[PDB]
This record gives sequence, structure tokens and C-alpha cells, in this order.
Amino acid sequence: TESTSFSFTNFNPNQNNLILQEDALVNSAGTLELTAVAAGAPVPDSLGRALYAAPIHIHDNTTLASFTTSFSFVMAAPAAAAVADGLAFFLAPPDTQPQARGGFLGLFADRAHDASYQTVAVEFDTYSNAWDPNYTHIGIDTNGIESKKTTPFDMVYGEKANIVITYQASTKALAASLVFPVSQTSYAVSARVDLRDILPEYVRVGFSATTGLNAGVVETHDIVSWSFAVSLA
Amino acid sequence: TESTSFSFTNFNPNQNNLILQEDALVNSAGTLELTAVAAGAPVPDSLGRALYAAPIHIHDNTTLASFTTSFSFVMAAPAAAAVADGLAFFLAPPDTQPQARGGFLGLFADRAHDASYQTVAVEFDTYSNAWDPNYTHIGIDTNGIESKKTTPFDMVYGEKANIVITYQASTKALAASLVFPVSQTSYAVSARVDLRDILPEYVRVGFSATTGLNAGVVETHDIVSWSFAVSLA
Amino acid sequence: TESTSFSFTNFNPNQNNLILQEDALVNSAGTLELTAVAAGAPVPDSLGRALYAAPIHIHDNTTLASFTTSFSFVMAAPAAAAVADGLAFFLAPPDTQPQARGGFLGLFADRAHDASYQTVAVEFDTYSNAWDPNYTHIGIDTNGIESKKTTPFDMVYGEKANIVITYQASTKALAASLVFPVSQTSYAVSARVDLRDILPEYVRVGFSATTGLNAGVVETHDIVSWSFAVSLA
Amino acid sequence: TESTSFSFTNFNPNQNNLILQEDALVNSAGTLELTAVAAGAPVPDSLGRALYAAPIHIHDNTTLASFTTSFSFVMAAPAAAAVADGLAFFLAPPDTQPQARGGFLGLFADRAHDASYQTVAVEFDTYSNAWDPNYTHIGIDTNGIESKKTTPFDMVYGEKANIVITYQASTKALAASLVFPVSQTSYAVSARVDLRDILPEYVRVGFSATTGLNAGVVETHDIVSWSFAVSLA
Ligand SMILES: *[C@@H]1O[C@H](CO)[C@@H](O[C@@H]2O[C@H](CO)[C@@H](O)[C@H](O)[C@H]2NC(C)=O)[C@H](O[C@@H]2O[C@@H](C)[C@@H](O)[C@@H](O)[C@@H]2O)[C@H]1NC(C)=O
Ligand SMILES: *[C@@H]1O[C@H](CO)[C@@H](O[C@@H]2O[C@H](CO)[C@@H](O)[C@H](O)[C@H]2NC(C)=O)[C@H](O[C@@H]2O[C@@H](C)[C@@H](O)[C@@H](O)[C@@H]2O)[C@H]1NC(C)=O
Ligand SMILES: *[C@@H]1O[C@H](CO)[C@@H](O[C@@H]2O[C@H](CO)[C@@H](O)[C@H](O)[C@H]2NC(C)=O)[C@H](O[C@@H]2O[C@@H](C)[C@@H](O)[C@@H](O)[C@@H]2O)[C@H]1NC(C)=O
Ligand SMILES: *[C@@H]1O[C@H](CO)[C@@H](O[C@@H]2O[C@H](CO)[C@@H](O)[C@H](O)[C@H]2NC(C)=O)[C@H](O[C@@H]2O[C@@H](C)[C@@H](O)[C@@H](O)[C@@H]2O)[C@H]1NC(C)=O
Ligand SMILES: [Ca+2]
Ligand SMILES: [Ca+2]
Ligand SMILES: [Ca+2]
Ligand SMILES: [Ca+2]
Ligand SMILES: [Mn+2]
Ligand SMILES: [Mn+2]
Ligand SMILES: [Mn+2]
Ligand SMILES: [Mn+2]
Repeated sequence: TESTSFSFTNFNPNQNNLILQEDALVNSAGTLELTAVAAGAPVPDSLGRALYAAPIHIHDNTTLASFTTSFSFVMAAPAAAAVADGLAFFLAPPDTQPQARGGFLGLFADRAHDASYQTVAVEFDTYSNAWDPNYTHIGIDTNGIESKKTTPFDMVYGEKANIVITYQASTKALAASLVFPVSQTSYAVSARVDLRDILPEYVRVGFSATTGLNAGVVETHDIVSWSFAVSLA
Repeated sequence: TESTSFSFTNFNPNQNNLILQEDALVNSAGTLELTAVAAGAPVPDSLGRALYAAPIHIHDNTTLASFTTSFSFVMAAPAAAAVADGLAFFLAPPDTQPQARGGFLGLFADRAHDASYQTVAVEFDTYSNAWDPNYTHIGIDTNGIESKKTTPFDMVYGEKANIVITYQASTKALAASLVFPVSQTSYAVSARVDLRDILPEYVRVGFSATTGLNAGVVETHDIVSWSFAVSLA
Repeated sequence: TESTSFSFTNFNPNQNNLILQEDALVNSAGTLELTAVAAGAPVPDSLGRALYAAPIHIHDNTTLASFTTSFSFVMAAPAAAAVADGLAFFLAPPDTQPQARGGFLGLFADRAHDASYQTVAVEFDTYSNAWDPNYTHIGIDTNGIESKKTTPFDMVYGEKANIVITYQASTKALAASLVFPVSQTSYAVSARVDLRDILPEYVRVGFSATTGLNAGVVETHDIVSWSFAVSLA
Repeated sequence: TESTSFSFTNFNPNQNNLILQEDALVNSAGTLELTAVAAGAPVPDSLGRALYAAPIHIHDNTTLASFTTSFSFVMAAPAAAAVADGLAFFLAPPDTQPQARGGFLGLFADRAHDASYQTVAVEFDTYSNAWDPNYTHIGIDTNGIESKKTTPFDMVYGEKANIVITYQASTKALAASLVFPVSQTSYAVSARVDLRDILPEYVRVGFSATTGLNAGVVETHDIVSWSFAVSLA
């Protein structure tokens, strides 16, 4: 048996147990800024990822782990109608490096599906690319930017969101939920996927986010709190 | 700081840490049968309730507690169309006793709202009464059977369901999600409610269920697993 | 599998999830006072016990649960020279009632060993009765006041002490350690005992304590904090 | 607030979440052989270390964290009176590297007390060096191999032992206890140490062990299970 848990109520500028890539960085306020913020306004062409230092044993060939994770984020926008591109929580191999920005969220290099990405991601996509449905949406990505499944949702800017993602091993279900606590709205999605055909035994977990490739088509991507727990029986 | 937590992966006929009211009972297969089962058939006119033996501290007048709970259930039915009445997870005063059966779920005596009930419930409602919407639903009940908010959902008889209910003290958000892992469908609702105004400091928690009042309009109400956690920081 | 856990960093005078017996009572300052305190002084002839409300599943005939519990207490004495009688942590049948005061610590009726007590206790004994070693001591009581095993220790009055008691199921070992963190001294005992032969499947756990029967041979018995976890795999 | 926890009931040869140094390796049976084992006998001159991948946040300059760790080990020896050199659990800067073998257990280079070590350790010492007492002992190393405090203890080769180390912030108490369950003997030690003055904000945790520098003066140093939890309020 094996277990890994961790939780953050706020981050520090010198979070030695977090791996920060590209522009990610932590405020002097304790908030984790995935994408760059200059004046107090989002910048375009930005990419940032944050990973937890230790790999988690997510399966051992014959048995799968269960896991639960909760986080809360905030997106601000100078113009709530021209925004991009989104954030994602993901799982991938321990040696994962940033990919292409803009629409690819730093998780892929192009629009093809490729078994070698070995990446599973849950995305909150705010810019309709050619591979997207024409509305803001949540999507489950198995090895590609073109989701396995998506559902519509309405972003509320300036409002702290609460996310919960769970994977039950006995049914091999991965479920995600999103609630806007003050606005009182919630959205949920579920798919089955056997992690043993997709991932290596050990992965790293974390966040990724990008801003649009043009001026004014832009938004913040802040992580506010984060907790995670796994169990391998 | 105060916390409570418990989990059951299955039950035992002599579960002295549960309080079983009316018909509720535990199987030879270790499954909590809230309502009565004759051969392998649900009997009508049944009422069951099961509570945790320890009262829990859900608020101290000025501060609210956070809590999360997970349970799984199964409803079975000889006839998928003649069904009633549903099951519910609830919070109430420690000395709570069963109320009326049928569409009242063993939680209320009639259909009027009344602050003296001091009860909060998330209901899984399978039969439309005069006070219901005309479709299968999940509702949040605050001191009454007439829900204060509902959303539609479609049952899947014969399939284990996963439910998660979280309460976040800082935003007073009550949120529920329900997933059919095998059929891959999920539903979510959320409301804002200040428990300090509704409940006493200490409550007991658990489930209540009822079968319909007429022969042949009936379903089982089995609880398969359950876990709970509270934090009063 | 079943789990049970709770923690208290401080108490409330109306702690509905504890069972207060005889003299036990909680201060306006949140300190559990097991034996009576008049103006700042402990009273003689005092007896008091406190238990967590929910029974816990400690064995099921074939398998033992493992458990861990931590608590801190303080003893205050007008004269460190004449003190009695001590405090004990114990497991017992859910319906357990207080027995004799004084040297029996509210756990037993007289000095005989009787398998029907179904009581196991770890005691901090501050007065040498005829059935005791001549020195202050920690003791392990199996169905009787006359300890099955003891080690000597010296009480430091006025200092908050830290106690940790663990039972490991696979080796059937019961272990206790005590540390006075500021004075920097520590004590420890262990012994092997199969609970399936002694206790019923379900038990309540808690503390018990008493003062001397003669004016002036007295001390306080204050529980300041408490946490517990059990796991039955 | 931040937390970190993990636990291993057994290990795997490809434990990517552990950092293995020098000779450290994992058996085909799931035991972490800190020091080399050739036929079925220990090897002289061996040095092994193992750390958890993620650094842990032990303080933020003003507030200290609390922590609890539990592990089990087994030492085997061909000849009970020709054994060396012992094993240790420790905290050190994230980029800690192995030091001198033999009686330094791989934590120190010589025998001075240099504050630039930034290392705290609890050793189980099996061979008397010049700086040691003339008996097997548990010692508390703060920035040097010459323990700041020790107590005697009698080893029991072949028997699995249980160690529990707890650090408490409010009192700045470090406390160790060791139990030989089947043999029913236990030992304990405690000391007061402010980790803000010794350790950096983030440290790694783990075990180190060495065999004797001379042919035949040897013993194995195996880790069977390990559990760890921290909280920085
Ligand atoms: C553990 O041992 C107990 C003592 O034998 C069991 O209780 C006994 O169970 C018999 C059923 O096989 C029953 O006819 C006996 O009259 C009963 N005796 C007593 C002292 O209660 C206990 O069995 C469980 O508890 C009882 C009350 C029933 O609900 C049974 O269905 C249970 O098996 C044993 N517990 C377990 C978990 O097996
Ligand atoms: C939260 O509010 C309750 C009602 O406003 C408090 O109970 C009341 O406490 C009064 C003194 O504060 C007491 O004289 C009243 O009789 C009592 N009213 C009721 C409904 O019992 C409660 O105080 C706690 O509980 C009571 C029973 C006392 O034992 C107090 O010592 C307790 O503090 C309030 N709870 C807290 C933690 O403030
Ligand atoms: C999970 O399956 C893996 C691939 O089939 C195992 O790795 C393979 O193990 C072989 C030895 O049995 C070895 O020769 C192969 O080169 C290796 N393949 C790869 C891609 O590394 C893996 O076994 C674990 O990992 C290897 C590296 C060794 O350390 C084994 O001792 C480990 O058990 C399987 N993991 C488990 C938990 O069985
Ligand atoms: C704990 O104390 C450390 C020593 O004073 C702090 O590091 C120092 O912070 C200064 C910022 O006010 C900075 O100029 C110094 O260069 C730095 N010293 C070193 C040795 O790096 C530390 O502050 C954190 O660490 C530095 C790198 C910054 O990133 C700060 O923003 C961090 O807060 C103190 N840690 C905390 C939690 O304050
Ligand atoms: Ca897009
Ligand atoms: Ca209805
Ligand atoms: Ca005595
Ligand atoms: Ca030595
Ligand atoms: Mn998309
Ligand atoms: Mn309804
Ligand atoms: Mn005694
Ligand atoms: Mn030494």
C-alpha cells in the first residue's frame, strides 16, 4: 500500500516543493499566477505550468489508484468578451516539459492525437479554436487538444471557483465538477478511462495555462488553494 | 478546532455505531437496506432511517463547520415505471424521530414549511407529488418537503450511484453531485444557505427513505458505502 | 473496512458528542475537568468520567482494528507531597457505568480480577494502595485494578504532559509513552494482549479519574486536548 | 497552512518517488536494503541513503511545523557481538549528499560540530566509537556525530521494530520512542530544539546507514514500512 497527500491554503514565493516552469510565479499575496500579470492586467503570449515536486504512484500494472483533488481559481479580464485561452489540471510523465502556447495550453504541439503524450487533462477552455465547440467549455483530454468529451459552462470573471476531480479505481471513472459558490451555479462531467493503458506507473500532477496570441484577447489564470490525495491499494 | 470522521466500506448486522430507525436493516451481504425487501421485491408502505451515533458539531454560533460526505446507493425495481418515493441524506437535531412516510420521506409531517423542523436534506426524488415538478429530480430541502431548488436527473435502476456532498463554511455554499460511473452521466446543484440560522450547534446525520403507498409502485433503497468528515476551525 | 476518528483542540461546556459522567464538567475556558474544582483547589471524594459518544468497532471476532490516540493533561496540587488518586484512559463496553471512587479510579468495584469487567486501561497512578508498588507509576490494567505490568515515573505538577497510546493489530502490541516536553523527561511501556479475548466487538473509549478520600490528599485532573483514530481492515 | 503526507506499507524496486543514494536498493520482496547484502549476508564498507522526493516545509522563519513519522526496521547479523555501524532518520537541506562512511553513518565528515551541516538526526547506534558511550544507544544528533543526548537500549536482531518520532511546535519538543513488540521492551527520549536556528525553510527527510569498516564487523539495515505527516498552521 502507498499513499500521497498534500495541501496548500496559500503559496509562498519560494515554494521549494513546487516546480515552476516558464512564466508561472507566486504573488506577494500568496496567489499562484500561472500567466504573467504586469500592471494588474494580463499579458499576451504567456505560458506557465506548476507541478508538485514528488511523482505519485498512479498504478502498478495490475492495480489502479484512486485519487481526489480540489482547487480554486480566479480569472480576471479587462474585457469579459475578448478572452483566452484557459487553464487545465493534468497528469503526465515526471519529466514533462512545456509544449506550444496559445490554444494548446502548453500540453501539446499540434492538433493530432498521439499515444506518446501520455497526458490526461481536464480543461477550462475559454477560446473557441477550430477544434472546439463554439462556446466556453470543460473538456477531458486524453492525448490531444481535441477533447474526448466536453460540456458547456459560463465563466464568471472575478469570482473564485471551486473544482473537484475524482478518479474511482473500481469503476475506472474520472469525474469533474465545477461550482461558482457565490453565483450559485455548478457543472459536472464524467468519462471512463483505464489509466493503465494511458499513463506510466509514476506521473507528476499540476496546472497549465496560456493567454491569447493577440492583444486584448487576454485574461488572468490564478490558482488560489490546492489539495490532493491518492491511494494505491 | 474540532473534527469528526468515519467511513464504512460495507456494514454489519450489529453495527452498534449506527442508529437504525423503523425498517432500516443490514443484509447478510452487508448492504444497508433502508426500506423493506420481501423476496427480492420491495414492499410498499415502508419507512427506514439510519444515523451516525455521534452527534456532530456543525457550528458554534459564530463559526461554521466545513464538511464533505460520500456515499453510494442502488435502487432496484421489478417495474422501472411504477416507482416511489425516494431517498435522502439529511441533517437534523440529535433527538430526531421518523415523520410521515410516502412522499414525505419520513422527514416531514405535512407539506408546509416550518422553522421548527430544523432539518436540511438533499433528496433523490422518484415520484411526483402535488408539490413536485413533473419529473424525476434532486432537490435541496430546507425545513420542508417543497424543495427550495431542484434539477432534473434520470435514474438508472440496477446501477451503483456515486454521490458527493460538500459544504464550504467561508461561502456558505452547499453543493451536491451525482454520477452513474458505468453509464457515464452526472448531475450537479448548488445553493447558498447559512446553517447557523437553520440548525442547532450539534446535529446527527444520515439517510431516510420510503416506498410508495400502493402495491406495485415501489423500488429498493440500498446504501452500499459511506464516508464523512467535518472541520470546525 | 471501517474507520473512526475525531480530534479536540479544546472543549465546550455543552459538548453534546461526549458523555459526561458523575462529576466531569467543562470550564468556560474549554478545559475538561474530570474531578471537581472548587475555588482553585481540588476537592476530595471526587469521581468523574468522560467518553466519546459513538461506540467504536475494535474487532469483529477474527480481525483486530489498529488504533492511535493522543492527549494532553495537567495535574495541579496545593502540596505535591500529598496527592491522589490519578487518571486513566480506558476501553470498555458501550453501556459502562462508573464504579468505585478513590483508589479504584472509578473503573472497578473492588480489588479482584474479573473477566466480566471487559475493561482495559492505561493508568497514571499517583497514590500507592496496598495492591501497588511503593512508587508513583504508569500501569496497564486488564480487567482489574492490580496492574498486569507497571513502570515507575515521576509526576511534574503544573506541566502539560503529552501521552500517546498505540495498538498494532498484526503484533497485538499495546504501547504507551508519556513525555513532559518542557522538563524533557519521558517514559514508555509496552505489552502483548489480544483484545478479542477481552473486549466485546464494540466499545466506548474515554478517561476516568478521582481524588483522595481524605481532606488534603488531592490533585486536579484536567484533559486539555484529545485525538483518536481506529482502522479495522 | 500547508501539509505533506505519504506512507509506504511496502516498497518497489522502481520507487520513483524516493531518491536512492550510494548502495540503497529495494529487494524483490519489497524491503529497502539501506546497506548491501551479497549472499544473504551484510557487506562491509557499505553506505546507503534514501529520501522522499518532495522537500518538506518545516518552518517559515516565524512559525514552526509539527511532524510525525513512523517506521519499522530489522537488523540481521551473522554474529551478535561483531556488528556496526547503525542507522538513522534525518532532516537536511534538499540537496544533501552522502558523507563519510563507518561511524559517521553518512551524515558527517569528521567529528567537529559545524553549524553549516544543517542536519538533525536520531540514530540507533550499534558500535562504540571514541565519541560514543560504551553501549548500544539511541542518540540525538544536532549538527554533529557527537550526540547532544543519548540513552541506552538493547538491540534484538531478527525482530521488526517500531519507531515513532514526533515534533511539536508549541513546545519545540523532539521525542523518539522505539518498541520491540514481540519482545515487549520499549525505550524513549525527548529533547527541546528550535528548528528555526538549525534547519533551512525546506528540508528533505530520510534514512542513512553504514556497515563496519572491518571484515566481519557487520549487520543489515532494512526498512520495512514508513509513514510521514507535517502541518504548518
Ligand atoms: C461475533 O461473535 C458473536 C458471538 O457469537 C456473534 O453473535 C452471535 O451470532 C450468532 C449468529 O451466527 C447468533 O445466532 C448468536 O445468538 C449471537 N450471540 C450473541 C452473543 O450476540 C456475532 O454475530 C453477529 O452479531 C449478531 C447479533 C448477529 O447480528 C449476527 O448476524 C452477526 O454475525 C459475531 N459477529 C460477527 C461480525 O460475526
Ligand atoms: C450558542 O448559543 C446558545 C443560545 O444562544 C447558547 O446557549 C445559551 O447559553 C446561555 C449562556 O451563554 C445560557 O444561559 C442559556 O441557557 C443557553 N440557551 C440555550 C438554548 O441553552 C450557547 O451557549 C452554550 O450552551 C449553553 C447550554 C451553555 O452551557 C453555555 O455555557 C455554552 O456556551 C452558545 N454556544 C456557544 C459556544 O457560545
Ligand atoms: C510494470 O511492467 C513493467 C514493464 O513490463 C515492468 O518493467 C519491466 O520489468 C522487467 C523485469 O521483469 C525488465 O526486464 C524490463 O526492462 C522492464 N521494462 C521497462 C519498460 O522498464 C515493471 O517492473 C518494474 O520495473 C522494472 C524496471 C524493474 O525494477 C522491476 O523489478 C519492477 O518490478 C512492472 N512493475 C511492477 C510493479 O511489476
Ligand atoms: C525567511 O527568511 C529568509 C531570510 O531572511 C527570507 O529570504 C530573504 O528574503 C528577502 C526578501 O525580503 C530577500 O531580499 C533575501 O534575498 C532573502 N534571502 C535569501 C537567503 O534568499 C525568506 O523570504 C523568502 O525568500 C526570498 C527568496 C523571497 O523569495 C521572499 O519573498 C520569500 O518570502 C523568509 N521566508 C519567508 C516565508 O518570508
Ligand atoms: Ca481553445
Ligand atoms: Ca416526491
Ligand atoms: Ca493507586
Ligand atoms: Ca557509533
Ligand atoms: Mn477545448
Ligand atoms: Mn421533491
Ligand atoms: Mn496502580
Ligand atoms: Mn553515537
